[PDB]
Order: sequence, then C-alpha cells, then structure tokens
Amino acid sequence: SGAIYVGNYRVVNRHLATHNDWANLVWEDSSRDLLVSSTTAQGCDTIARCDCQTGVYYCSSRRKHYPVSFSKPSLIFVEASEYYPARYQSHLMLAVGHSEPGDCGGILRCQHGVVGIVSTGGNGLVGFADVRDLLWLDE
Ligand SMILES: Cn1nc(C(=O)NC2CC2)c2cc(F)ccc21
Ligand SMILES: [Zn+2]
Repeated sequence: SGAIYVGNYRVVNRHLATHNDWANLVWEDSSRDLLVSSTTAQGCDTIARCDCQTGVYYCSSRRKHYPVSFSKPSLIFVEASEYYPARYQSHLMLAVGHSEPGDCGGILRCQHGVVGIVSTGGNGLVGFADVRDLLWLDE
C-alpha cells in the first residue's frame, strides 16, 4: 500500500484506489495501473523531472529501502493477476529486487524526488509505474 501527495493530488495504484478516490477522480489509466484523486490538504512530495536510472525504493515486505538500477519506462508484458488479465502495461520500469503484491504503492526516489510507485513483480523483479511524464502534477 502507499501514495504520492503532490499539491492537491493523491497518486495511487489504480488497483488499490478507494471510493473517495474514484469520486474525486482527476485522471486514471488502466494500462499504467495509475489513479490521481483531488485532496483537501496540500501535499509535500516533489516529483522528479529527470531520466535517472538509479534510485532507492521502499519494500514493505522487508521493511527495507533498497538501492536499484531500473529500466527506462516502456511497454512490458505483465502476467495475469487478481487485478488485471495478462496485458502490456505502459510507462513501466523494471529492477532486480524483492517485492510481493502487498508492496504496491512503495515509492521509488532519485536525487530529484519521486520517480514512481511499485506496481508489478515476480521472479526476483520489481516493476514501478513512472509518474515523471505527468507534468501537470506540479501545477
Ligand atoms: C509488486 N508486485 N505486484 C504484483 C502484482 O500482481 N501487481 C498487479 C499488476 C497490479 C506482484 C505479484 C507478485 F507475485 C510479486 C510481486 C508483485
Ligand atoms: Zn532523478
């Protein structure tokens, strides 16, 4: 579980969004596993604006932050789950690292700020949904 809080926006995994989220929906892309909802209070996270391929992510299933190298955001085939059938997920970055389903929402961060959230994994890989192209999150 987990979210990004930037300005009056809340970014979550689409597959974990709540009632208030859909109600206050700003934007969602099923192919990216992303949903942005409006917030009352102002958030304090900074979104990275960069092409970094190294960073640190939070793994709730280890209570540990791991340094990782990750691929640039791309179209990647993701095995069927309880949330989606087998499909190409867009804007997805892979690293070698441990993850389990319930780690989704864990932040990936570089020196420039928030890069993305845990979205996919299995076979010793962890996938992260990029948010760095979502320029409107900053205004
Ligand atoms: C981080 N992580 N996410 C998922 C997942 O099913 N994500 C759905 C596409 C949303 C997963 C499955 C695993 F077996 C191991 C790790 C995982
Ligand atoms: Zn960066």
